[PDB]
Amino acid sequence: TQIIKIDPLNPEIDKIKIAADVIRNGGTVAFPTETVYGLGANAFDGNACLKIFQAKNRPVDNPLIVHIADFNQLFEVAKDIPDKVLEIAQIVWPGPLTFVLKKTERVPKEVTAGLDTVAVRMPAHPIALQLIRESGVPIAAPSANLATRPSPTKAEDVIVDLNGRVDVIIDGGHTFFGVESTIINVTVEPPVLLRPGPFTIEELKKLFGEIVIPHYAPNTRLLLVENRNIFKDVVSLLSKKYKVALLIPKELSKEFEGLQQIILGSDENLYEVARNLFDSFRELDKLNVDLGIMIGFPERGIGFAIMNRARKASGFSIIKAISDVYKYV
Ligand SMILES: Nc1ncnc2c1ncn2[C@@H]1O[C@H](COP(=O)(O)OP(=O)(O)NP(=O)(O)O)[C@@H](O)[C@H]1O
Ligand SMILES: C[C@@H](O)[C@H](N)C(=O)O
Repeated sequence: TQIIKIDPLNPEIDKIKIAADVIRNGGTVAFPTETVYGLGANAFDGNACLKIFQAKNRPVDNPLIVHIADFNQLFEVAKDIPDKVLEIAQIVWPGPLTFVLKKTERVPKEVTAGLDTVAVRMPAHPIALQLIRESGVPIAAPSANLATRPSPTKAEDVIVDLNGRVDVIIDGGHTFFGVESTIINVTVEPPVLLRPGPFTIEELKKLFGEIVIPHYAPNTRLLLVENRNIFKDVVSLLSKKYKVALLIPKELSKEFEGLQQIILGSDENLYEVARNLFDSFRELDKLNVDLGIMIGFPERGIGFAIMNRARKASGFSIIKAISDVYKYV
């Protein structure tokens, strides 16, 4: 694997070209975006895309998001797009919002998992956009991690997971949001939120008033305490019988000195928490503890995506009442 360091905000186009040549040659390139790093291949090349599944050891029926750098490309991969969706795509892209649309015959089965639809987004990251532009083709690209590990948000995460398994890894620093793009299905009416992300429910509702609102997790047991009023008592109860690691905001650090802590960021900035979430899950597994205990966060804005990933990462081991401790431990 060639690891190429490229400045994320002013990328050296010559370095981008090295990676684009690999994409055009049917190879795989891991690269940063504003959400998480993605592992990409030419979206029109089914055989190249199968290499993404092989590298991640991913079940072949879990479809891939296609990344485009301009609107001409949107029409190469999707069709029968509603006028309103097109107008909105033009104001939200490049950005962390993925649309599920009807696919064209140029999108291979390897990308869509046989579905009649294709998920597409335009990444708000200079390296991703330039990689796509120089490759001259849309790039299919799920998160760049091994199958059960948390989505990567920094180059080192990708290296640890995929070094030796992919052709190129672009080391472009830490990703901006740290959580995967919001996914909305607009082939159905009203549209449906398939995955919360950096593009908020609050904003989607202003654009799609009718929208309907319905594992990458650590291996160490992880409990999520959604009720902040019982957090201290839950920690006291559990730390008596277990070696614990607390995933918490810096504002609660002093309250728990003596116990292993994984600081997520500040309560006053949920984007900080979102940015450090997946790497905090990785840290949990590096530590040698019996269980991680994460505190809940507000669901305003990106808080909703934070909680969605946390619930899943905890295998839905949620503590809302102190007596719930009986259920999951
Ligand atoms: N045509 C589709 N219809 C419905 N959902 C789709 C479709 N295409 C892609 N998706 C979804 O997109 C998800 C993949 O997101 P993507 O970020 O490309 O890869 P990932 O690594 O699976 N994401 P994540 O699990 O958070 O790392 C799939 O697991 C589906 O949830
Ligand atoms: C790689 C990154 O773009 C991922 N596919 C997402 O949609 O967040």
